[PDB]
Amino acid sequence: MRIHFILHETFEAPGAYLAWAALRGHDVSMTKVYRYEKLPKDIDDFDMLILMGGPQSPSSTKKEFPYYDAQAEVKLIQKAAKSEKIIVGVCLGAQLMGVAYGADYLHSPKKEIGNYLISLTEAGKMDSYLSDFSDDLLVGHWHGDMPGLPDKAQVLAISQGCPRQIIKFGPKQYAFQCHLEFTPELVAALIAQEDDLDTQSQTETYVQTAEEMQTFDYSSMNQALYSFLDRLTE
Repeated sequence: MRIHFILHETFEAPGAYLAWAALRGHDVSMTKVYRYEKLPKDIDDFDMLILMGGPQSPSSTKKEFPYYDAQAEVKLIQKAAKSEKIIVGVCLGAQLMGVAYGADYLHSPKKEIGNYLISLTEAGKMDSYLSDFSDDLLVGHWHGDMPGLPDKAQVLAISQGCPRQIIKFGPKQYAFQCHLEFTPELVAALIAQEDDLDTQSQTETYVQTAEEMQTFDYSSMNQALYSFLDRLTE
């Protein structure tokens, strides 16, 4: 019901997570750390915590991003977990969850930017909250890194480029390295930020073109996401 977002840049938007939260009638708050907004001090003001992506890494320094405090975000995840809050972390958000749960983050075998299949693991095929995901699904991607896997965490999905797409850290604490929340306008903003998506498009296996991404139809990923959030919170 009270859902709090942590946002790390204008181009790392909540997209469909926010839309879902609006349609289902939930009570949204946000922290826009890039606006030097202060992280919540109490886990008491929210029921669920969704941390979105970001150009930073979990180890980025305040000399690079003077408003960003990865340590504080990690502690906030741990406080939240320790009270059995629902948590979801996306790209950078998924990597801070890794750190919070005892594993440091890694570089991805392949970097991925565009819309690619992810594929359920065995553990994935057994997760209640993913019932509405076909075994293979085309979803969004925009990373170079991926999350640490602590021993108690399960991988629920992989792609060809990256072996850790979705991870279950806890009974109600999930991480998506990939982006199901994309829409054409979010993807517009990401393209505007990307230096040389052109060159990377041919030089690299798993980078698509501005045109490929921009024309793509995102309604199925949004919709798969909705089924996950609905199930996670029911």
